[PDB]
Amino acid sequence: MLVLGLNGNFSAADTDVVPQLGEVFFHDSAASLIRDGELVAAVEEERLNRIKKTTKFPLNAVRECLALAGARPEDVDAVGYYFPENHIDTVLNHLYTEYPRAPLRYSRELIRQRLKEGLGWDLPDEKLVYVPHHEAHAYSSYLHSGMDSALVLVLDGRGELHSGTVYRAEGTRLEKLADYPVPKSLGGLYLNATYLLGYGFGDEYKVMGLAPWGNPETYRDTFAKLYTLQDNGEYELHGNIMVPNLVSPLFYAEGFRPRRKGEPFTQAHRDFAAALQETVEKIVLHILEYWAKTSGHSRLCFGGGVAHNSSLNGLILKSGLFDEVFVHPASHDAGAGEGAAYAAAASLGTLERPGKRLLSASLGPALGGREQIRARLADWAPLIDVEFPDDAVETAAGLLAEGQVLGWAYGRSEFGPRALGHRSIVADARPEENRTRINAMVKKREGFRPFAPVVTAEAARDYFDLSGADGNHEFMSFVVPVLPERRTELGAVTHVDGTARVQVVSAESGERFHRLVRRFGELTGTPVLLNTSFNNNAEPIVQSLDDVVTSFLTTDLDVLVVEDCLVRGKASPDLGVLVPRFRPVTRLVERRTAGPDASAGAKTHEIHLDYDGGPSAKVSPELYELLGAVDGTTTLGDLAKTVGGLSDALATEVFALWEQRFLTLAPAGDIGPL
Amino acid sequence: MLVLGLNGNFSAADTDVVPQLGEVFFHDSAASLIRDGELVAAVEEERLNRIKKTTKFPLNAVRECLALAGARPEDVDAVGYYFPENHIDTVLNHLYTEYPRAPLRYSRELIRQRLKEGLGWDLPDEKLVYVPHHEAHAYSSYLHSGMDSALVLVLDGRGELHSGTVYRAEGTRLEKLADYPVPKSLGGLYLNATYLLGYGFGDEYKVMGLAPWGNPETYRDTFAKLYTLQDNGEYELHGNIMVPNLVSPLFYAEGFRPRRKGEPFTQAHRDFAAALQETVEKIVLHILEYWAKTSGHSRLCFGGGVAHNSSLNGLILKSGLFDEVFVHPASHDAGAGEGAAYAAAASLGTLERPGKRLLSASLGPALGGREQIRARLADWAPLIDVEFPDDAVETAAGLLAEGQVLGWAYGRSEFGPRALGHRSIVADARPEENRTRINAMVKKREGFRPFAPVVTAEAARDYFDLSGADGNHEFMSFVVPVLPERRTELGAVTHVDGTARVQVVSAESGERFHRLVRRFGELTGTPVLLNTSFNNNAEPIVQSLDDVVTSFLTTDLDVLVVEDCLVRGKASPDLGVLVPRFRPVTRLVERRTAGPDASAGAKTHEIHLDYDGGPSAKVSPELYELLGAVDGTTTLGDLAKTVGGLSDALATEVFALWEQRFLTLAPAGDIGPL
Ligand SMILES: COc1cc2cc(c1Cl)NC(=O)C[C@H](O)/C(C)=C/[C@H](C)[C@@H](O[C@](N)(O)OP(=O)(O)OC[C@H]1O[C@@H](n3cnc4c(N)ncnc43)[C@H](O)[C@@H]1O)CC(=O)[C@H](OC)/C=C/C=C(\C)C2
Ligand SMILES: COc1cc2cc(c1Cl)NC(=O)C[C@H](O)/C(C)=C/[C@H](C)[C@@H](OC(N)=O)CC(=O)[C@H](OC)/C=C/C=C(\C)C2
Ligand SMILES: Nc1ncnc2c1ncn2[C@@H]1O[C@H](COP(=O)(O)O)[C@@H](O)[C@H]1O
Ligand SMILES: [Fe+3]
Ligand SMILES: [Fe+3]
Repeated sequence: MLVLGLNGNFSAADTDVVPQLGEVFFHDSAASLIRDGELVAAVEEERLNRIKKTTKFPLNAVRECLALAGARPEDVDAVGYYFPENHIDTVLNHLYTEYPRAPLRYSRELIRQRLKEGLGWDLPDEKLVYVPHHEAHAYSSYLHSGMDSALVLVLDGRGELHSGTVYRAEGTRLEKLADYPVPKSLGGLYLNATYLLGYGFGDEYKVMGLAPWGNPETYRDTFAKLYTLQDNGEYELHGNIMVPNLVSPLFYAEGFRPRRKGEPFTQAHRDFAAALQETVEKIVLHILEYWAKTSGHSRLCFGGGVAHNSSLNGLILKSGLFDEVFVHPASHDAGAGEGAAYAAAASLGTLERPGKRLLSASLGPALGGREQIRARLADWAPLIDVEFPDDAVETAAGLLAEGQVLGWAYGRSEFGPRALGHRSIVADARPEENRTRINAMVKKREGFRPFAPVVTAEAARDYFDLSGADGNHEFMSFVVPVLPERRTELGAVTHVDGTARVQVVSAESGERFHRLVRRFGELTGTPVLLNTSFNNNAEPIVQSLDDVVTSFLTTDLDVLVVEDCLVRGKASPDLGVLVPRFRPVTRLVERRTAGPDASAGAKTHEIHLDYDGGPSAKVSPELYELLGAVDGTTTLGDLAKTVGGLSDALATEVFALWEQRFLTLAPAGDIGPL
Repeated sequence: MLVLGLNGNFSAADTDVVPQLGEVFFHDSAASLIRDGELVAAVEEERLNRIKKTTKFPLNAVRECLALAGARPEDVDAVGYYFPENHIDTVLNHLYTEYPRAPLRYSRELIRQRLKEGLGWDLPDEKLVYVPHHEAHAYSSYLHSGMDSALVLVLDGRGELHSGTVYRAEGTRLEKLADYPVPKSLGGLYLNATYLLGYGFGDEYKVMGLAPWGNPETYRDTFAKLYTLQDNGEYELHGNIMVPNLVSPLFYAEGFRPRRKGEPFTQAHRDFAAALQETVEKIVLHILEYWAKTSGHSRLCFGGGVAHNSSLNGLILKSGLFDEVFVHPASHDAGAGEGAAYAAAASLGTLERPGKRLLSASLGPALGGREQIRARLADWAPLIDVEFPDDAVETAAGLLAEGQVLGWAYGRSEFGPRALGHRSIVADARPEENRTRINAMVKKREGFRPFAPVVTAEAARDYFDLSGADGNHEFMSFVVPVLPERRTELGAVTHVDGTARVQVVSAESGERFHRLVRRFGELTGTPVLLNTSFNNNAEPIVQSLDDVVTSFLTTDLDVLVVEDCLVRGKASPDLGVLVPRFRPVTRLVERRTAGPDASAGAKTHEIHLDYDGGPSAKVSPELYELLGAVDGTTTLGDLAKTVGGLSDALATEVFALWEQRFLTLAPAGDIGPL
């Protein structure tokens, strides 16, 4: 029994179903493969097309999933989609009324077109199953819990009719208990408030991280105007008819001005975040307290995008409402896609289920075999120096104790937003200066941002306060207090309020990552490491070996440990041996506006990526003429000939374009099949 | 007292407040001037910046209005803006939260800045008066009716808080009787339905045009699901949580699918438009039946953009609910901008009321003086031939009876959407072929819509059924039955139901134009002409002299009468003397897209207009090189020399671009200070 789990929109690699399709119209595209109830493969399309939280159809991810499972498309019994058919089709239909050129292709046609043109797979109509959205979330969250009965809570932006559903799960049966309509959405509330801090969709956990720096008292009475707790677990949010945003009109009237990009985070900003955080905590806990005592369950599964609010999860844990809590590593809409497969397998036959609580998120493609990895690292030889230690884990521990910041890339990539020892960046967790530098030099982001620790399972309760319910900590789902006599020891990973979004790694969770953390602690006294996602500010988590090295070279990381190979930057790297390649979304433009006295303006030259919210950059005329000659095979050095050779001026410009990922730079060839 | 009335957004000429600012965000920019209670001058900014229904700050409109009154900016006693401050500032705030790079400038600052920069006008805060939107509409509609008391009804898409408001008006006193909340919007219902017909904002008149071709019984039980008539002149529209459109989800669920660009109108589309129109007729007559009885009033003013529904107005006339009915020539938001002037004067000093009933929309800038116009037509010599008849109206009547189709440009331009004898295209109205001949050829549009008759006040009732109430017909506000006997006589101007959007011209509403239609009737026994707006498919009604000549040369009209001059296109006109200039929104682009095997793809060259819904055209490499060298002074022929001279190929390419108004082409210099 082999079932595919789908979610996302239906856009091709180089265009969107409608021009400039908005970034929130079916986001976080992914594919999941379940076999005999076990999740054997899952990857988000963002990892393969390098567009954070992409809406494009997860074609690549279906191809990679089938590969990991050793299956051909003809082997797939059923395909599940994470939304009912009428609903996605009504929203497609709306987009078409706004774009009269766009042909009327609805989701069934478009799914079948993409699979057949992209994989040579005529999918039979009888094998395509559409699924209620919060039902898909529920299966995902609950089946992987290792629990045979639980209260299941789903909160996200919105399914087809509800912003929240409450379920009773017993064995493999889900039974709806309650639902909350769309205009009461808490993910809608959080995203609306996020826009006031100069952020956008995808940034909600940055706002979460800012919250502890603020005082929730300043704006408590203001947020109080926007919601009302009612009897028997109910609540309302209070809308307006001015703008499609629940928060900004009231705050404007009270003198709050939205932050601008580039501007610092004032104390009123920090307090806004703090009150918003408190608001959602008050509502969800109000919900949960009710349905805890009403349904009689002592175990909770929390899912939906809101369950990535690890601060909220830490409060649920410490509330005494439950004895166990479980959160899926992908509780946002990629997880809903996985659950759509369970639900599809349920409607065509009986539901085979996992036999154990999900402990590892390490479910995407791998980096490659030993010999193809050595072969590809030889292709980067003009740019990198490679050592091959006897015991790479032992070496890396030593380098981490010496204050090196390491890139760490092993095995299959993590499903979901957190990195957990397979696409990580790690450093000594003890020096407070490691927070300030890794924020400013490495990940190149805001100074208030916290960093998450990983601790061995054996030493966890030596450092953190895991008391209360038993939560799963293999995926940094819970914010947890650092024990007060440890907060100075752990300067980098102890947040401003003495909490940390902790990861407890074990031999069973991640044998190798646990070996590294164990040895570091043998060497230093402190079995705890800083562990942040391996990606710069312009890309999702690195996936392939070429992704890893590109990110290593364009980030200020000291050394890279990839599959037992020690990689370091060469002194004088040779950029010219790299082969430029346009992304399907790369565009080159020469533009002239109007000028003085109705003249033509002076030429300018930009490179930009053709999706909603994609970056832009001015380029020099020499670089513009170079990039126009890109054939995907000529190296950068021979391309530069046509503009008088790769000057140092040109290399630096290319390099900065490379950092922002406007086009692929990587040696000739590729690593090959895996 | 001198009061300026403003409406529209705050964008400058070349950019918008936020990038690609939606075309519905405070549209139909305009400026009006009142002095001692009289409307001295009013021009929509669309005529001056040449963008249909523009949202941009009406700076040119204000320069034109001040000069028309012989006034410095400093002379003005108050400025009135057609929306409350906190509402426009809350919408601006919402735009700013979605574009975190936009500086936080709200309306009071933006208004002062556009005036300080654009007119050197240091506007003191004391003088800026924001106005309730539906109050603005009502003042405009009622003070020009020449009525001394009336029931005032405003229906539009929405103001700050309502979509419909009912007023009692006595002299200068406005008293509010009733409101209808935003989600009951009939403008909204209408505009929603228009998107299902392949059309968009500003195409509502076309949907009205199509509805008689259709049978409302088909989709009548369907629309009945979307609304309910309730007691006491109340109605409910029934929404949905699927999409921001009232109509599309339910119609998708029954198999109605929207038409696409360039698709012919099917019988389903025809019937849809018929049921839509019947519905808003039902609801609006249900509102009016109640408020006519409850207020007891015999007179009705009607305003807000829904009042530009000529067919609905005709049902109000033919209902026996009122004696008089009045509709202002600019009942859409440009009229709310004038009414904002009046309300500012009332809030400050006292409100001086306009003398009599408005009879003439001729309120814009004029073409120029006889010496100026003659001189500028001399600059146009390489392209036209000019006769100076002794009696132009006399000659023009002859050609009309001979069968020529005439451009007719006199005096000041009409305020509001209808051309009424000052920027018109006139023709014999008797031959049915004249429909397709003028629509589907010279103006290059669509021919399902009949044309509009202008009849003399004297013969008016010998041709049309003006019975029922006493409506004002000086602005084509009412659709009325064509008398059955004259139906065959008037083939060009009579619909499938026998009705006609009637202009009734009198010696007092417009002298020159009355003489013209009388004389034509003495020469033919039919004192009815066809009257359409002087504009092709890519422009609003022409304004300037150069506007009028440009439009004549890029359409297939036979003759042009402009201020007693008879203008025809030369045998071989010399394009090369024209000086091309960029419009502030013109962009010239060389694009390269992604290509096969990750290469740099296709080098296309494009000209486009940078605004929401602006046209785009591909250009040849030679045009690209030519256009990029436009400097605002050098002629087209001299510019063409840098690419081998103005071939017939290039001149056709350039001409086709001129038809679509990507550029200004006109002789060197201007007409001068008008
Ligand atoms: C993302 O962010 C937001 C999004 C939205 C709202 C908001 C935000 Cl923040 N929030 C806000 O607050 C908006 C603010 O308020 C505003 C822009 C107000 C503008 C000034 C106002 O336009 C007015 N005042 O209605 O203009 P008017 O000329 O008098 O009439 C025009 C009407 O008349 C009908 N109509 C004409 N001709 C005929 C005929 N021949 N037959 C039958 N119907 C006809 C037309 O069909 C049309 O509906 C509102 C309006 O309608 C817009 O649609 C044009 C609404 C569009 C809906 C939205 C933008 C969703
Ligand atoms: C202009 O057209 C619109 C606009 C809007 C709504 C709709 C339509 Cl048509 N109507 C819909 O039905 C949208 C549909 O359901 C979608 C896209 C569901 C996705 C999978 C949601 O993803 C989840 N599961 O959270 C996305 C969100 O909620 C998101 O916040 C991330 C908030 C979005 C608010 C929006 C997009 C306002
Ligand atoms: N850390 C967070 N806190 C609160 N809400 C969040 C958080 N992350 C995502 N969301 C909301 O979850 C919604 C998306 O959920 P989903 O459909 O599962 O992808 C959006 O409304 C997000 O704003
Ligand atoms: Fe969801
Ligand atoms: Fe209006």
